[PDB]
Amino acid sequence: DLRLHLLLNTSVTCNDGSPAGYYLKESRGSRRWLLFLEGGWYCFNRENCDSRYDTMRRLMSSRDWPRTRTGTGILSSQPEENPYWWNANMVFIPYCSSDVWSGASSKSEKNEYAFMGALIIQEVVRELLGRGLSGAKVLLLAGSSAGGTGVLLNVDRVAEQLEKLGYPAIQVRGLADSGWFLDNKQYRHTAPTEAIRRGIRYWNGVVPERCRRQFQEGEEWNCFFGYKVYPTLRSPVFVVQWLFDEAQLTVDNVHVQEGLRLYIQNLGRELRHTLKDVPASFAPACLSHEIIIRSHWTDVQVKGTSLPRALHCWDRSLHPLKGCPVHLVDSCPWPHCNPSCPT
Ligand SMILES: C#CCOc1ccccc1CCCCCC(=O)O
Ligand SMILES: *[C@@H]1O[C@H](CO)[C@@H](O)[C@H](O)[C@H]1NC(C)=O
Repeated sequence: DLRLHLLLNTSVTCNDGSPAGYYLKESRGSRRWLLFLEGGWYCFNRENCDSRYDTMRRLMSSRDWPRTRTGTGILSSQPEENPYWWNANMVFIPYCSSDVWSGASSKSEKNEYAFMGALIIQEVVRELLGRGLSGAKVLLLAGSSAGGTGVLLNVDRVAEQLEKLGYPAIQVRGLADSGWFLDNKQYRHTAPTEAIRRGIRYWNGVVPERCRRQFQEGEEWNCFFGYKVYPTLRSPVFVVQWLFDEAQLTVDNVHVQEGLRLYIQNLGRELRHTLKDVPASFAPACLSHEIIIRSHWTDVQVKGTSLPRALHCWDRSLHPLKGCPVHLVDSCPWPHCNPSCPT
């Protein structure tokens, strides 16, 4: 079990002003630290944040959080469930800022909600250093769905924070799961680009510095899309992305005749193309959503290699490897053409 710690700096808050926090399970002797960012969509104005507060309140407040959480998948300490990092120090950072981990805005008389995701990560890292993180050799910042996009938005800031704090030996890396989206045409029209554009203004959202300087003022929404922000990043980032992500299909209004068949096949081809120059990636041809904290995340394979093995091969590459690949992207063009896809 991972044990809850609310942030000692109580000015770093969830949406409703309650303290943010993290769940921790230490592993003495291990110098690996895994900080996992939870996902869960987002909200982009007062009205729809109010709706989220009614029925998704745990994603906006810590007042009802449980004292413990079971580590599952890559957060599991059992080697059978987690062949990759079962002996690592485990951190689960709840997503209670509804801002894709980009905000740096306090609740005040002008703001009904605080959007502090980017500051929450920084404060967790800061407080963890006093609990053993100072002795780390590797800090893997991982995350799923909105948490996976959050990895892309925050990994370089974490590396910069530790550098300026005097810990240049800690290697910061990223693992972005199901957070790699396309700003594509909808299958049936009425969208992420505008909701994200409105979100950033609403959250005072921040994006990585090099990407911000490329796209410049008003266009920072571009940096929420993996294939645009990833080439600007200096930290190593491993990208896990279903070719037919359910969240991608949802926003594309896809729920089979030729038009939809072509739309789906093109979506997979486009995703494949964006990963062509991502050297550490795992991208199966499945219709699914999230993987790395699922208990059976060991089951899926691309070209015969599981995701836990691909991540271990990535670790070895950061010391091509014979029989230890790190770039694993399915080429078949339809969901479940890969036989190991989840049922
Ligand atoms: C296309 C699309 C989805 O829109 C986004 C685009 C770019 C970055 C982030 C998002 C939202 C991520 C939500 C994922 C679902 C979840 O968090 O469970
Ligand atoms: C608490 O967090 C805020 C927001 O990041 C920061 O400005 C302030 O310096 C922090 N205070 C302490 C004592 O860490």
